[PDB]
Amino acid sequence: AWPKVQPEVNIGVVGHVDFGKTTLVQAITGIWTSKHSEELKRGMTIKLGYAETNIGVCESCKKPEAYVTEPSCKSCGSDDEPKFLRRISFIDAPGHEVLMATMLSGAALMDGAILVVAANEPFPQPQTREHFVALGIIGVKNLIIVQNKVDVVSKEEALSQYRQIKQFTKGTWAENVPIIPVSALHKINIDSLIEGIEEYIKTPYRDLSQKPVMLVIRSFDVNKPGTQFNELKGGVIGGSIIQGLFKVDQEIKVLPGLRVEKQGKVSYEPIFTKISSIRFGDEEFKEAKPGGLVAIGTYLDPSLTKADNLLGSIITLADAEVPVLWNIRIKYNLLERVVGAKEMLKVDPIRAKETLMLSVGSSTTLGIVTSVKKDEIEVELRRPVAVWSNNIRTVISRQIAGRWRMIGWGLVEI
Ligand SMILES: Nc1nc2c(ncn2[C@@H]2O[C@H](COP(=O)(O)OP(=O)(O)CP(=O)(O)O)[C@@H](O)[C@H]2O)c(=O)[nH]1
Ligand SMILES: [Mg+2]
Ligand code: NA
Ligand code: NA
Repeated sequence: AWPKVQPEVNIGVVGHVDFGKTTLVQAITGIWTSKHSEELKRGMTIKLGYAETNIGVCESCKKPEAYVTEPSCKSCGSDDEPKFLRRISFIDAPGHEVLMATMLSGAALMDGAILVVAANEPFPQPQTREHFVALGIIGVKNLIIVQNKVDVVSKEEALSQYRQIKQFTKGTWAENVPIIPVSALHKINIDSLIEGIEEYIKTPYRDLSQKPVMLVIRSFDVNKPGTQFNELKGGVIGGSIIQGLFKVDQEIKVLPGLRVEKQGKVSYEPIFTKISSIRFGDEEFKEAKPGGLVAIGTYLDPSLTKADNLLGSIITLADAEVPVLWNIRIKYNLLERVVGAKEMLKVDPIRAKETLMLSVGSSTTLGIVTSVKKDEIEVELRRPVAVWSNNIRTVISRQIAGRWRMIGWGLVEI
């Protein structure tokens, strides 16, 4: 039989709106990531979606057909059980420009990524570029480019686009990134994509000597309505472990924590709690490691976790020393152009007193520029940000024409 383990690697699925990301994830895993009513109604990804699958290989069969997502080699004639390779999971990003920030949060959780371009659309589009550049900046460079919807066009049209993609990636970090043509909707050439995932998105080395840190993107509760108000199950916090590992019954804290109001005034206090359960999808475990999206059950009052209240938080061991900053210094670099914009546009230099948006881990925060130099800015934050390490990248956005657009990036200096 195949073992029941947690996913050991996270793969982002990103790209311009409507190019078929969620359908691609479904073609691979059998799962439709959209769980919210607004998503189903509007036919769009809004919150980060998630899906897992085992990956295995039929050792006596021919590739790529030998790659399977279930323990059966029948499809290639063998009666032998396929060799289990690993369990993987997908972080399904929204393509809509207005949801760029969400993509950025998701990118903090990715070990690698798939960029979806549509074969029946002109390359390249605004969020094709924006997501590409974001991936580069954040360091998600184990990339596969998927040419989706090939069922819609002839082979020569798809090839013409392929040439365009090669031209675009040339002279960049992605020059040798593979391009794999599929039909997500009708499930064509999906096995070449599995093969490509095994070849180009290896499970990263996980440094065990690192303190446990989890980035939070979800929070909620498994409390069915009508449940007795003093028999309620504790709050659940969802996210991804980016370093170290967590274990059931560990004492943890949520940083910055909860918003405290004294009269008018607003401060933040760390939320201390204990891990009551660890869950990956539908399976329970005794420990949680990087790779996958984990649901950490706690003893917290459900009202503290309801409706993704803790999005952007981090979780650490109770006694970890973690700076929670209302002011930050960033060693920065601006893009030449606002890549996410429909019309070509130059990036204006940072100006004192202007409001910027900062993506740090899974958090998104507005701040006012208090100092500008050539290589560094200092920012006064509207809400504090937990900074768990010395080498954390931030992505910098500016509001242009009422739209938050990525304009640069930097290192948060402590
Ligand atoms: N012909 C064809 N249509 C496809 C293919 N993949 C997806 N589509 C269609 O494109 C539309 C959008 O699919 P969806 O998977 O929601 O794309 P998405 O990129 O996740 C949308 P969002 O960016 O808002 O998250 C759907 O009508 C879907 O059936 C394909 O391989 N071929
Ligand atoms: Mg989608
Ligand atoms: Na599967
Ligand atoms: Na301050």
